[PDB]
Amino acid sequence: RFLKVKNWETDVVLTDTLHLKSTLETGCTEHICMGSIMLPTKDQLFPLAKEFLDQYYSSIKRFGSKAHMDRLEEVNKEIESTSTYQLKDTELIYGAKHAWRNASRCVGRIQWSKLQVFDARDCTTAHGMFNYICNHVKYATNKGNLRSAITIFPQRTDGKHDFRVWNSQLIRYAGYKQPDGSTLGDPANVQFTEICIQQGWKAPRGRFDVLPLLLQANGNDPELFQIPPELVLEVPIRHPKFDWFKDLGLKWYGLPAVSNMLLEIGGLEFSACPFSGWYMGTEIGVRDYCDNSRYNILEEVAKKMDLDMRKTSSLWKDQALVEINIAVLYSFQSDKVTIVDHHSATESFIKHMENEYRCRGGCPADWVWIVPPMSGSITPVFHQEMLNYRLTPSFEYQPDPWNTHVW
Amino acid sequence: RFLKVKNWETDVVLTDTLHLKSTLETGCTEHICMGSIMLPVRTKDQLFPLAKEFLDQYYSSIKRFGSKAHMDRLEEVNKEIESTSTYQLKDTELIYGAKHAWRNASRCVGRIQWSKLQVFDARDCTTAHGMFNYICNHVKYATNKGNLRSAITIFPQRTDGKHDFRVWNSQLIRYAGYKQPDGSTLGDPANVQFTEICIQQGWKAPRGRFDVLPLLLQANGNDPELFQIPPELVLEVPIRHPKFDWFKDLGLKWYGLPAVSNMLLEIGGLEFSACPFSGWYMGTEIGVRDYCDNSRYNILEEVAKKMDLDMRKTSSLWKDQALVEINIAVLYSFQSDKVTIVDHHSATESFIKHMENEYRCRGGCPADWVWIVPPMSGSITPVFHQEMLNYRLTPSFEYQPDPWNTHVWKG
Ligand code: HEM
Ligand code: HEM
Ligand SMILES: C[C@H](O)[C@H](O)[C@H]1CNc2nc(N)[nH]c(=O)c2N1
Ligand SMILES: C[C@H](O)[C@H](O)[C@H]1CNc2nc(N)[nH]c(=O)c2N1
Ligand SMILES: CONC(=N)NCCC[C@H](N)C(=O)O
Ligand SMILES: CONC(=N)NCCC[C@H](N)C(=O)O
Ligand SMILES: [Zn+2]
Repeated sequence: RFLKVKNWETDVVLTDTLHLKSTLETGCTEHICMGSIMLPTKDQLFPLAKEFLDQYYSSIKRFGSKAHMDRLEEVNKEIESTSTYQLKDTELIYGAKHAWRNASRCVGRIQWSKLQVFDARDCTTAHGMFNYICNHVKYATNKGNLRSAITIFPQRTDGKHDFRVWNSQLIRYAGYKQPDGSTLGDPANVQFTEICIQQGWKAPRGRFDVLPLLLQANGNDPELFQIPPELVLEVPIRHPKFDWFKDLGLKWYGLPAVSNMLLEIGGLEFSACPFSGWYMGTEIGVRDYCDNSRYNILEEVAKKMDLDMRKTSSLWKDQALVEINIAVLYSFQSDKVTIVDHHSATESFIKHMENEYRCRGGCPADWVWIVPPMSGSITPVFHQEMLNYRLTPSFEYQPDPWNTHVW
Repeated sequence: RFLKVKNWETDVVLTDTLHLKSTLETGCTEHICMGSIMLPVRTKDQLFPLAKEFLDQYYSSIKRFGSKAHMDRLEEVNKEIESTSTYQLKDTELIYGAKHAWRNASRCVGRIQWSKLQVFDARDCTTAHGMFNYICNHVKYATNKGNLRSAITIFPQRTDGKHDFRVWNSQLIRYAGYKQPDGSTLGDPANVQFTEICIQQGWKAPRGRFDVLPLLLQANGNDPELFQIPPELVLEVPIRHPKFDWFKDLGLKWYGLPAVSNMLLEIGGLEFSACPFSGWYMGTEIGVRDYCDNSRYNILEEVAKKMDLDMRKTSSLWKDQALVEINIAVLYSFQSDKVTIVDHHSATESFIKHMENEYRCRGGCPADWVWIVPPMSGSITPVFHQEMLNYRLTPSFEYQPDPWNTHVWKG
């Protein structure tokens, strides 16, 4: 029940013990592996609070100290009295950093301890949420020198006073179904774009329209806000060798800022907790640009290169893919906007894994998400065995608010 | 119980019921997923249920379930097991068994082809020379002058575990690897240990970069013996590029016939420890893994140099650029020489059609995403976007330990 992981390129073996601390379930069983599946009260709360505070006090090397026993006693009194409890700033910061640390799908976790935590638990209105979010956007963007940050709105109470950001990311492009039957802009965002339009947003109906924020404070109906354009750093996409690439009219935004997940710390649930780092190049150039269900540009690019598109075995798709990804990196680099290539990021993740094995006894990692969507086996993560398991504090999926909201 | 899998590109949802017929364990639990781990004798008692389960599956597939012929066969195997402690498969059951081991192989992207498999029954084989002859016949048949035909040759099953038939090679055709005194490797680094064994057993190594290894063949638990495959039977393809004329001067070639020879075939509880099988290549096996893994031929640098790529920063994606050109060269070379090969786009697209068919007609298709997704260009192939369920069905191909680690030497 101590487990080994081997790297098949280097023969390095690591022993995992951290998995024994894992609490939540994976979706797998002895009979079936679900590794490739995308989405697999008072009495409940006190064990969860205890588990967390124990790890917190252990981390500041004060386990079993009076300050430990006193905080446990105090929270226990507070749950008994109010049915919830409030985290100290120090615990909140620890919790959020560790939720990133525990994120098994995240290749960038070498950065986990450098996270700016913005405490927005005093927020009461959607206007206040807009303010906090602009401040986060501007802080994280930092004129292109990106800095990781999370903004944490008030925790769930009875479940009818939820804070939610309706957007899937703070910054994303609109998608529109056309009379044609084709899609203009980002097909991933068609339904959300419709909810915005139906809410009064007037869309430019273009290929790259930054969506408005749709913010829900305290379980109320959500409200629209335009992020000031000067706060949205975008990069026009050009190629260092192909003069025609810029005519494709492509651009992307600099700040990736996931805003639809739920942060769980010590059993408390932070349903609105937008966080941001910076992009790995493949996210935009392979997935956002080349997925069939996304901007799906492989065909237009291949044509401009004059490749033989008659047969798959000419590898015309693969050739265009490499070029598109070269252009994304070149463009962010030329404009001084932080970006990481898939070679650099995966090399750092292997080094992080070794650190975590050494100092913590393991590192939960989901191979299916960690290996980049191009050139998998030429990155070292491909050859690295990983164990996937669930630790808390964590980031969790939650259902989309419109399926849940009672208007 | 019903399990759904979704394709995130097409929104197609499929429903799996076949997993209920799975008995063997995956390595995962409720608390841990071991989906990326490469590797996560038998009483007369345990043997009859395994035989029964298999014969029920066979008679079902032939629309003869519960027939007198089905009942008499169960009775006959039962009597044979308690009398002799094992049993012999009928030829038709052996064919059925081997095809199904392939159909059930969750790591295999080529399974659309599963019902087209030439089964060579070598269970009358007794000596290593006999094994050599069977294997030459398999190679010549499978090769078919470049028009590759899938095949398997099945040597006698395990009895007491002391008389095993084993092919010590990991594939029938592979290149020697040699560790040099300065610590560099000549040839294929994957085959260094095996190469050292062959040399010790008496092989005279030419010591070049692409020396076809001799066969090392163990019959009936005896010490293994060396044999040279006749060079006329080993089809190879020199690698060149359609636009880059310097590519040929890299001196690269590869063999046409991929023939895995170290796995164990389990049918109805019987263990076939020597069961070499062969199909044809998907391009990336050679052009991505065999050529570009750091632990294999490792040609990325030398190629990118010749392409004059910017090699001072990884973010130029020089490695990715060279990678694509190499893989073009491999497909171009095989196609030009009329040797069967499949590109990763074709193969994955075919797999998805296979998988959808299997859900509809079989109730499922166990698949290992980690292995199914190609090692380059993952997300522009449809399998990247397909959720899969991995579980183990019998008959099956299984790993077994390398024979030099377990063999009792007779001297
Ligand atoms: C600093 C730069 C960072 C890099 C380069 C990075 C890298 C990545 C990449 C490439 C993915 C996969 C995204 C996808 O395929 O959609 C990912 C997922 C994830 N990342 Fe990180 N990350 C970074 C910062 C962070 C921060 C600051 C947090 C939290 C505070 C975090 C938490 C996660 C989570 C929870 C997922 C899974 C999201 C999902 O399931 O959709 N990341 N990250
Ligand atoms: C017909 C042409 C075939 C193609 C294109 C094909 C394709 C592949 C590929 C690309 C892999 C992964 C190989 C690797 O990474 O090492 C594989 C694995 C496998 N294939 Fe197929 N295959 C074919 C025929 C067959 C046949 C005839 C059998 C058995 C009768 C078979 C059984 C398997 C098994 C058991 C594995 C897993 C091997 C392992 O775990 O090392 N394949 N196949
Ligand atoms: C079905 C499959 O799990 C799905 O396509 C996954 C595969 N790996 C991934 N990996 C990352 N980083 N992001 C993703 O969206 C996905 N999608
Ligand atoms: C550690 C990891 O499981 C290992 O490198 C796997 C990944 N996927 C693979 N997929 C295929 N087809 N072949 C392989 O050898 C591997 N290697
Ligand atoms: C730092 O934030 N994490 C990321 N690098 N990406 C988060 C998700 C972004 C998404 N894959 C996208 O391509 O927009
Ligand atoms: C037909 O056999 N199936 C294959 N396509 N490959 C089997 C294993 C071959 C191995 N990956 C190789 O590169 O030599
Ligand atoms: Zn699993």
